[PDB]
Amino acid sequence: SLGVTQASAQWGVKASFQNYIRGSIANGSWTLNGVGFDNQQFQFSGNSGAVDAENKTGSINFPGSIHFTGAGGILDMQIANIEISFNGNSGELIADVVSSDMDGNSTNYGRTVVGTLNFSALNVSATEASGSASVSLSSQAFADFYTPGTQLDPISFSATLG
Amino acid sequence: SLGVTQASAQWGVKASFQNYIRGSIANGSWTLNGVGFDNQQFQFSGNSGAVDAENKTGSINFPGSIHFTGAGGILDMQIANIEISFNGNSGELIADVVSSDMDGNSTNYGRTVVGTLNFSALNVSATEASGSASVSLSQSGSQAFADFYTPGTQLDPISFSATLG
Repeated sequence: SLGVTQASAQWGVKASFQNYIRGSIANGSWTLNGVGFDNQQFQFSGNSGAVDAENKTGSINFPGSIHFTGAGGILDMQIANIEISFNGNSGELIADVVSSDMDGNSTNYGRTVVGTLNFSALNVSATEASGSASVSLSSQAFADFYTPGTQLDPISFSATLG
Repeated sequence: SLGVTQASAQWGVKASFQNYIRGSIANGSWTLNGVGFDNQQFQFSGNSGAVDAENKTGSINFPGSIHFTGAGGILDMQIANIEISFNGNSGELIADVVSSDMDGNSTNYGRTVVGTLNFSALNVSATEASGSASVSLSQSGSQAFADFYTPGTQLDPISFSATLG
């Protein structure tokens, strides 16, 4: 039986963090009202909004609510009455936000910008409007060596006009 | 300005909830005592252990500790004094573990088997022992992470090299 003179070892962390991040959403609870889910995306239907075709600006509003409680109780958030606001190829996703805190207290923030929109596609005619975007949470590159990278959160819409 | 006759939208939502949690890890805090970090991996250093080169069994000891606290203090975990044991192509990753639950309660699990090891490379001679293994969460390891992840969950892989005397 031989003694160890010198030894080294190497062990990562980003896969455990990924497990924690994915686990928190997957083991969580959802309550949906007036909203669907398909193709890994929540699904909205509306009949409301205004679109400026000249400046290519508009707002499309949708009824319906989503209430999420993360695994354990860590994140607890309701999002309702989403609005997609666009001005050219940039925009905002706005909604009624309610969130609960450490010890069960629920705070209503009213209309809140959920996130900012980067449009890869945006079309507006006299009869239709549509777009495709990424939702960015409104630099953490220093954490890239131990934190898994962010995931694209897609958003898209089509509207008939009148 | 034209009215909206009807409209549809699609929105992932789940990615943004994951990105929110990712932001709390990124804004967390690390305390490293006698452990380095490079190539996205914690770096352990030791001068302690024993290896039976005939039977290819061994135990390699490493001092030092790692402590993480996510922003908000909900994720809170400390691992110290890790030990890699092997027998054949199998083995155990052992460590002193302290962890918090969701409610801020700290629990000292003491010295426990964090995961079982399955070696993809394990070379042993009279002068050196080295190896690389995947890490599967044990049952006692699963309790020590406040039952976040089911037993058998894959952690990051681990590798080591040791000179013998």
